[PDB]
Amino acid sequence: GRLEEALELFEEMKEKGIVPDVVTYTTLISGLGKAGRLEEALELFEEMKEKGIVPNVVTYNTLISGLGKAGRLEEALELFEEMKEKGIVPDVVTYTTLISGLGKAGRLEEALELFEEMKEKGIVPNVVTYNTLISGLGKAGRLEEALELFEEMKEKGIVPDVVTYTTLISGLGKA
Ligand SMILES: [Ca+2]
Repeated sequence: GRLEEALELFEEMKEKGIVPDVVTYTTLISGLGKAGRLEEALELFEEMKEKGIVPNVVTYNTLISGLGKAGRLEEALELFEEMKEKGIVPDVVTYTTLISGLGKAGRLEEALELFEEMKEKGIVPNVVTYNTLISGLGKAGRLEEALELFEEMKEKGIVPDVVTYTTLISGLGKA
């Protein structure tokens, strides 16, 4: 968490002409991320790309997660499509974040399309994903799809939790 010291060292090595690499950039972006200094993280990301250092799934996850937590879904989505253009395969954390973000933003139909997509690519959904979708579907009256998803997660052995049930029972209750 001694991030200000980390950044000084970063500059220093650059002044000395010791070339930073992906672990350097990732550690810093990741740190800046956790500290909520997202814009500085993104500036570093730009610079890294300008220098030809190739980012990887950890870098993208951090930024997408930070952007998602901040409601900045359009930029998150831009990064998501970029990492795919570069052959950097998204992971469960990536999808879970976006589906969350899109859910929170009530962009439910888009959340469901990402869900469809992640299964095509063989990324396995987990309880947070199913919860987000089932909650979103339930809040919107769409109870039969909610129940389809509920049945599906049980088939896959993704075990539902209290919020899952509470949502569906709520929906079935006042509907
Ligand atoms: Ca782009």
